[PDB]
Amino acid sequence: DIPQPIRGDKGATVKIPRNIERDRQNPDMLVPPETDHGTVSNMKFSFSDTHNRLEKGGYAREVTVRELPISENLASVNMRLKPGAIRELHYHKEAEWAYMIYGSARVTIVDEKGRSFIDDVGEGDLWYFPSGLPHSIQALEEGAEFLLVFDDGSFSENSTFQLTDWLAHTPKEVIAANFGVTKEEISNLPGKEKYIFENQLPGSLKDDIVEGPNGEVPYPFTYRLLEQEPIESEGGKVYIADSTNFKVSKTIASALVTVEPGAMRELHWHPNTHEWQYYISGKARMTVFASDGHARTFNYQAGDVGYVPFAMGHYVENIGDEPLVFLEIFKDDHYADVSLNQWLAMLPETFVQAHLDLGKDFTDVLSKEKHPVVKKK
Amino acid sequence: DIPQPIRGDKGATVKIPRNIERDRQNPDMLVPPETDHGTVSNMKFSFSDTHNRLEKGGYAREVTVRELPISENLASVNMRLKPGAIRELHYHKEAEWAYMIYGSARVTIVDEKGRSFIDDVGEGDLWYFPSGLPHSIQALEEGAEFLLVFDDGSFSENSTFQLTDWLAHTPKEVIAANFGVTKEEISNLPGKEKYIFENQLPGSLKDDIVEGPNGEVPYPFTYRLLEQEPIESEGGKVYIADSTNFKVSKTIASALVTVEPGAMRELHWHPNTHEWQYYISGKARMTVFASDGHARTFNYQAGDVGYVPFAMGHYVENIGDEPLVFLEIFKDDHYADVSLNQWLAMLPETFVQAHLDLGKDFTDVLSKEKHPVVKKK
Amino acid sequence: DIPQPIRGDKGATVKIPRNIERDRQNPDMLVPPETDHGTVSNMKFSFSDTHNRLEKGGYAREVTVRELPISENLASVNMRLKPGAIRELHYHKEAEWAYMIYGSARVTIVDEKGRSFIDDVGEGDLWYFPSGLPHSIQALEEGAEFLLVFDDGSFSENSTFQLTDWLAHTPKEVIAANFGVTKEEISNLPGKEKYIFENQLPGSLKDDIVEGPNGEVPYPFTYRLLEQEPIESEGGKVYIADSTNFKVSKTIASALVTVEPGAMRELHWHPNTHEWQYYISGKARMTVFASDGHARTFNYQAGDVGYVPFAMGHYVENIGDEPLVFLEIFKDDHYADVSLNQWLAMLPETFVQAHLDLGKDFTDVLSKEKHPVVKKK
Amino acid sequence: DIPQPIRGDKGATVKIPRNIERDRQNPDMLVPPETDHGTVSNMKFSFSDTHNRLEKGGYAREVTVRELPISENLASVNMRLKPGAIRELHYHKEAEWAYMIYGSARVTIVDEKGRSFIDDVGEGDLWYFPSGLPHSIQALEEGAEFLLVFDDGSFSENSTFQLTDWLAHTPKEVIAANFGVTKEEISNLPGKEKYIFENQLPGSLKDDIVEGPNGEVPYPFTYRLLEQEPIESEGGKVYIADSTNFKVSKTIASALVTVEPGAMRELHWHPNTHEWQYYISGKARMTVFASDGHARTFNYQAGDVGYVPFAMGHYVENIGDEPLVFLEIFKDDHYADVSLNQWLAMLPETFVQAHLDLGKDFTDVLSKEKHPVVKKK
Amino acid sequence: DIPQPIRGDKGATVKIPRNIERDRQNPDMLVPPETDHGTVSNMKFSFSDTHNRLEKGGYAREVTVRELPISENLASVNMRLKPGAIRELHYHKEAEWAYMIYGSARVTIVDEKGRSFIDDVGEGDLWYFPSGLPHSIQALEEGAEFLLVFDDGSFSENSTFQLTDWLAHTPKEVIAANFGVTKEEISNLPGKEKYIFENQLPGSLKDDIVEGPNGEVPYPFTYRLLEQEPIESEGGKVYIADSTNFKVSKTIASALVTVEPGAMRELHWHPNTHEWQYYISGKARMTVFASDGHARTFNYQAGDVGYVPFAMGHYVENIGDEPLVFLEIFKDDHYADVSLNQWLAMLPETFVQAHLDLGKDFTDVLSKEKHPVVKKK
Ligand SMILES: [Cl-]
Ligand SMILES: [Cl-]
Ligand SMILES: [Cl-]
Ligand SMILES: [Cl-]
Ligand SMILES: [Cl-]
Ligand SMILES: [Cl-]
Ligand SMILES: [Cl-]
Ligand SMILES: [Cl-]
Ligand SMILES: [Cl-]
Ligand SMILES: [Cl-]
Ligand SMILES: [Mn+2]
Ligand SMILES: [Mn+2]
Ligand SMILES: [Mn+2]
Ligand SMILES: [Mn+2]
Ligand SMILES: [Mn+2]
Ligand SMILES: [Mn+2]
Ligand SMILES: [Mn+2]
Ligand SMILES: [Mn+2]
Ligand SMILES: [Mn+2]
Ligand SMILES: [Mn+2]
Ligand code: NA
Ligand code: NA
Ligand code: NA
Ligand code: NA
Ligand code: NA
Repeated sequence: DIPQPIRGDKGATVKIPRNIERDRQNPDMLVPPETDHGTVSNMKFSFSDTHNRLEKGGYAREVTVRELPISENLASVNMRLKPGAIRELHYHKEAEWAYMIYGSARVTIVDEKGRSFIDDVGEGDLWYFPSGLPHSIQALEEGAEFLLVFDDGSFSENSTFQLTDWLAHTPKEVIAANFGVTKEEISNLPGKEKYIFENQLPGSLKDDIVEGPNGEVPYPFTYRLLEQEPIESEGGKVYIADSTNFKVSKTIASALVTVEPGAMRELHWHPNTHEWQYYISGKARMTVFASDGHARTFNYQAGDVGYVPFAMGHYVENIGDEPLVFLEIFKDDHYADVSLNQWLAMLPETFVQAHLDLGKDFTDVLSKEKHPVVKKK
Repeated sequence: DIPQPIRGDKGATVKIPRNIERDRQNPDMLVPPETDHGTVSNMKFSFSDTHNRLEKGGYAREVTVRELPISENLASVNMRLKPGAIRELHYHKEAEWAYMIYGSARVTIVDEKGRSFIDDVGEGDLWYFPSGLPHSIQALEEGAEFLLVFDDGSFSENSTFQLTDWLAHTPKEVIAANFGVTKEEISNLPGKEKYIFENQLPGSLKDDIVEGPNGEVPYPFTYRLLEQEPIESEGGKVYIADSTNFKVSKTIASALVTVEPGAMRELHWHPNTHEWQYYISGKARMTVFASDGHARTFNYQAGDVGYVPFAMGHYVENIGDEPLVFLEIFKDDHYADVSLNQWLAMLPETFVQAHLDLGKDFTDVLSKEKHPVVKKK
Repeated sequence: DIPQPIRGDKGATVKIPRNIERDRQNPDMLVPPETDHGTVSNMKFSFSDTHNRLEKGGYAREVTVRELPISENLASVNMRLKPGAIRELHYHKEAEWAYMIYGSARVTIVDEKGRSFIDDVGEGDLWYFPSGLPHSIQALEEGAEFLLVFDDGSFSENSTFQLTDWLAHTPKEVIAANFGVTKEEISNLPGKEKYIFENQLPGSLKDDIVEGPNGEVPYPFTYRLLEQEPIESEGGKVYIADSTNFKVSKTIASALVTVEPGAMRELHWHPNTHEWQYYISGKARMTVFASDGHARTFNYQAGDVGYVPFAMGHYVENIGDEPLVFLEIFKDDHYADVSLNQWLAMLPETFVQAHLDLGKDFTDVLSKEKHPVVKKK
Repeated sequence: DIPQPIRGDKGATVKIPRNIERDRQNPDMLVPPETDHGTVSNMKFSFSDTHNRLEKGGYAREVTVRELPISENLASVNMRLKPGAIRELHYHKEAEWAYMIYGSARVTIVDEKGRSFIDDVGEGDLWYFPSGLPHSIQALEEGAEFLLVFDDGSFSENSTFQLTDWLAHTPKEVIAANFGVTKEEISNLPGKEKYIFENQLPGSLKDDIVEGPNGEVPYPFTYRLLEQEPIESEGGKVYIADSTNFKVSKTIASALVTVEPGAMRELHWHPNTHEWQYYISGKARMTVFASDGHARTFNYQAGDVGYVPFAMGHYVENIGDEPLVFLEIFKDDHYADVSLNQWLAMLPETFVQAHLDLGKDFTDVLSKEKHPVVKKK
Repeated sequence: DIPQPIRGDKGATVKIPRNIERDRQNPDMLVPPETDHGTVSNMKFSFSDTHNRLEKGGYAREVTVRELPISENLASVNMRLKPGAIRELHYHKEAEWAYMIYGSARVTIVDEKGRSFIDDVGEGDLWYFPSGLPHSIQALEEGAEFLLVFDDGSFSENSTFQLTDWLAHTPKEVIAANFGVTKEEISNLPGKEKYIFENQLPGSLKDDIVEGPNGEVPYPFTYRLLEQEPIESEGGKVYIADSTNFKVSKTIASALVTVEPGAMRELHWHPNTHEWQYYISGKARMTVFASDGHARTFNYQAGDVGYVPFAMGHYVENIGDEPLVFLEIFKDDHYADVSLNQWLAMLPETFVQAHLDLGKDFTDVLSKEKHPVVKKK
């Protein structure tokens, strides 16, 4: 039950003190496929290996370019809110995309024309807040836990502007002049940020809707991803949300992938941009093919972030007994992939045979229809 | 009448030789608000602190990233022309935006389809010359003084291509072949650039219009900013020109702001890009809130450049007895701001109260209409 | 037995699928000290989270700037050799430092004057190979497992030049001319690299010494670290090797630290350069103080790499029941530290009291002698 | 009395609102020499244009690469302390050099061998604290005001580690273990930094000297610059301190220059590194010659920072009625200059004549002795 | 006689218009060795492919990082002077090293203590001018042509400060004050640089020596390379000059290599830094081995610059009927190489046999003495 880095006549037993628990989580890294080769950047990081900021009302932990340097364009926060607790009104330079994993929450956003959008989001729903637009989150009666993705990997403390922090660092006489009140009237303003704070549960959504002289926002900032019809194939399902259906989501394209036991996200690549991954549940392995005979295999499980640099070939195999559920995230205005199977199926069979040194028995199995998740025979 | 860096029981008298004239211009820097905190980049530079290039016909001085390093994307020239004097036919890699502060001038531009645009510009008018399109300026009978803004902060001698400089560094036999003339016919070409040169006043605009086989340009390269209806609020006026109304101005969005004595440009931020400022007249202070409890206050007066990095919160207060007039410049295709007041006004009042630890007496003063310049009570 | 990110009235239970095994390894990251604050880069990475290259004869895995981006100046390989197995003759652009954790090995090196050094290294011994000098490793009868440290964090496949790889990519006619032999005489050269390969155990060291016309090397390339007298203090021992005693080790300074249960490497910083850490055995926590009120705590155990950026304050506490053993590595020609205790002990007591708002009862405990590892009372 | 940017038939009157006070301070920038040409970076910045941090006990303001981007390698703080006030025990990644302009202070420093140095510094004295060594400043009965120079232009809040800040962000149980005390015994530690704080005047220096088991420091960390014999020439004096006489000052070389009215620091350049300048008193102009026909003239007065990039030719002329006093600072282990006069004096006269198209009447005035400050005839 | 890119059954005839003259110069690039592989940067550039600056008195052309981007640290000028012509008094930020290929010249230099050095240099002699020290060159009765090497690859117009250019961009009143003369006395100064200018031949060297009050320079700035005893081996000679024998040459190490027909500079690498090459005469090929199975072969002839990045393996084979003469240049304080032959000769023979899969017949030919240039059998 003690694994060793041995493959046939290659490798040897570990002779120094070691981390057996981590080795058991990484079987394809302690003993990689013999087809791996060459230097490839790290493509895997666990939220469990990050500092958790604890507050009255919840917590937040992040995986950024300071943890996973291959991911320069995207960063992520795992945030948790207790029932009624508020993530303080704030904004960022980055656009923010979110997936609700557990529970439910009410969000607010106001746009640059002064129009307000207030909505409740449940498990499987998304939101997207464009760069610089101010927003808040308040958990409902079950609390909430969700994944935030920001479209800059350097996301840091310097990215986020909190309402009470701004006011605490503005001269009181200027605040008073701004609103037409006296300094005495604003003397009870907080002296520092709140960030996350406890609060009574709100009332019904309909009671919170604020009417305004500038009308309704043209497009909603939330999306019910799991209410859409997925792409179904023999081994699982894919739900896609990008700017073509979730109209406001102009800089983030996303897919939720479910892979049954014994199934795999097929060999494919993305012709548009890098892939950022979050593993919601289950256990996987992925080989990233990096060109020029370079390839490296990684293991993932719940709580891990993954990455596939622009156009590298890859697959995602379920290596456990439970369903594998993960997100594919892209900094682009649409989702796009090329399927290895479909590519070859759409070429003259003798041309494919000339490449692969295989016969009609192989080209006969190719499918001109794309099946993103396939089931083992 | 000698100011000292003392605020209550903090600070002390200056004991070394000092610049009292500059200290008097910078009262909120010698004695900042107690709400300032932390390292913030310099956001202020005076044209009076720059080298002035003097020529027969006028002068030019510039504030670039070599003077104000926070402004990497935008640079500016203050240029002056005597009556009739010509800024030599030239082009740049950068797009050029201009505001006519004093006097009037005739501009020419030819586009990449060979279409010509010639127009007169007066006080309060703009022009915008897209990258690489060749142009000239000639002052009319009052002379002219104007502000140029270029959409690269590294604007330098290497950005600008002058007609006579190009010809002076082209083999004479090639020039002759290009035009179908002899070398003798071009022997009087200048041996070096002119840049700015004296000239007789031109005739009437209508006599200068050149008709061509390629027709008129589809959109004009000048704009009468001060002839537009401004946004009026209790303390001043805002005139906006961006690509939605000044159609050719695709990379520069602008606003001219006037703030009466006792008034202020309200607390706001820009959700799209950095703000570059030029102070035409009057005296101001601005606090820039940089997130994570960082804030710094700056003083400005006529001839100063200011800056607000992308999405930082700010206000601009008139601290003098005369109107304050300044420009807000953005490298983007539209102007956008979020008002702190309007943001909070469009949220449920009890939610705002929970954030600010203030009551209904405060939320009752919030306005759902945006008022960019407010008047002190 | 299921840990939760809860500290008093802060934090909450985890509601999404999670990595409980990693959470148990990182108790001070799931529940940090309340004294932590602010954004700090990741300072921790496990060799168990890396791809292991398996060969006939052993294995090698690496932690580089592609895994741990804060460590730009230093990278490391964990290498294992079976009895008699050879790490092929090679050289690198980087200098190489090594610590023998398990077993023993014979090394060779030849310098730029053609002088050879051949020696056996056992547990607790070091070697240092200057940049560009060619070397080899061959394990003896117990095999060997050791830590290599290279003085560039970007250490990659492109850093290392193998004997047989060079020859395989040199025209055969040039090799033949170089050595004065025929192409037929070199026809059996390998067609690709070996890297690590199995081999019979060598004979006695004395039989391998090669005499040469250029004499002996002036300084040895191996060092018996654990044969030196350590600095002993109440809670452990420190063995230092830098260029002042291990003369050739000009770019790497090192210390082996042992910390008994209930003891800690005291609060200190390094005034010369960054610290790179490898945890040989045991379990630790460290808080890195990053200035300006920023601090973050990390957990470490056997197989982990740590890091402390230049001059940040830190301590290393044993949080387990077994001894804690780790290496402190520095890219410099000497080891240097400043002790917080010794610093304060060497100042006037009333001056220290004025800083700390503590009395003579505190300054009486300060020690003017440096004790690098202290024991809890 | 209103200056205009007019030189003969070049330039014109200013027609827009302007800063006449700054124009009067910058006569050679409003009206440059006709020999100036081309793009040259800004080489001038005033401490009066910076934010002043006010505390109980004094103030501090800084000029860094964020203000003066040409100065990437050096930054400076103007710091003021009231009588008895303390600049809190701290250290930096950067080396620190200082010149005492007004008053006097006591400094402490402890080195990496635990040796203490405590000394009083008066007007005209220097100190130098090597990178990472911890130190403090306490003003004596006159207070103190001084110039600090740090050998990295990016000097920021993140450069400096304060004693009480470190302790406030260290777990109390770790502090207690570090010193062998209880948590109750350290319960009164400050919760945040002090930075600068008021304190009673100290006793006599001799009473503060702390004896230690590690002996005295080998070289002193203070230097009496104005007690040295200066280089005297017809128009002023130069006092040099570099690592050849102020032995510890390995990364900063300095000169204090005094220039009488009607005198000038002669035409020269530095063959080793960039020059950073601080103007203590008086009024100057300097032309920087940047090669390839580029040159720009700058004005300076008390409180200004100047700069001369590596090897650019320059002079510093007194343009006022009082003595001109300034510092020349270099990030190097020695001071070096080449004098234009001495250079030409040491060449064959007919060779110099062939270059300059001048005769023996000119070469007869050249001097083979270097005179750094010359007096007008 | 028309070469084609065909090697056995690989390659094909060229079907498009082509440069047959260049193909004939590059036989090992049109048809590389089959042992070449992979992407390798360009390592070859011809002075004949550069712009030649022509002046009255000579010419100058350069190969810099703008031509050969792999060479970031070193750049070179081929300069020619007619009899008596002068390269104008000047200095640079870079150190300058030179090899006299044709003719002879007189150089001057003055150091930072005002000491002068004047000397004549002939064919095969060197000079080295440290950074920032001012110098001149004047050809004697045969004229001169020489190679300059500067220790920054970005060497450009902005690197060099000319005497008359500096004076032309300094206010006349400042020049007059600097020297104690009137403006009328300097009215005939040149209005622009000379750079290279014609002049009468100088007198005898002894008549030019300028005596000074500061004594003689401690070390000479010229070196007679070809008067030294070379390393001789069967196929050629190597003359080395670095800071250990040419004492002032602290940043440039050099070797002049002569390779007879049928000989080769042996397989070796440099453990210290990059190699920069200039081919004085003859024809060569070199394969650069770049690690990880990458290698590329280049052709060189008179007038070419070559390069070998730090530690890459290489050889230089004479592929013509005349001697091959080239320079090896290094930015370091010493020359160092490792010989492949000597390396293997200094190891146990059975250990080498185990690596190469060759027998005693091969290890018997290895030599423990280094022979830098070997002759084919
Ligand atoms: Cl206030
Ligand atoms: Cl409402
Ligand atoms: Cl011509
Ligand atoms: Cl016409
Ligand atoms: Cl061959
Ligand atoms: Cl032997
Ligand atoms: Cl505690
Ligand atoms: Cl004591
Ligand atoms: Cl003059
Ligand atoms: Cl003489
Ligand atoms: Mn957010
Ligand atoms: Mn994918
Ligand atoms: Mn223009
Ligand atoms: Mn604004
Ligand atoms: Mn090695
Ligand atoms: Mn340490
Ligand atoms: Mn300090
Ligand atoms: Mn100087
Ligand atoms: Mn030169
Ligand atoms: Mn070589
Ligand atoms: Na990073
Ligand atoms: Na800059
Ligand atoms: Na990296
Ligand atoms: Na800067
Ligand atoms: Na280049």
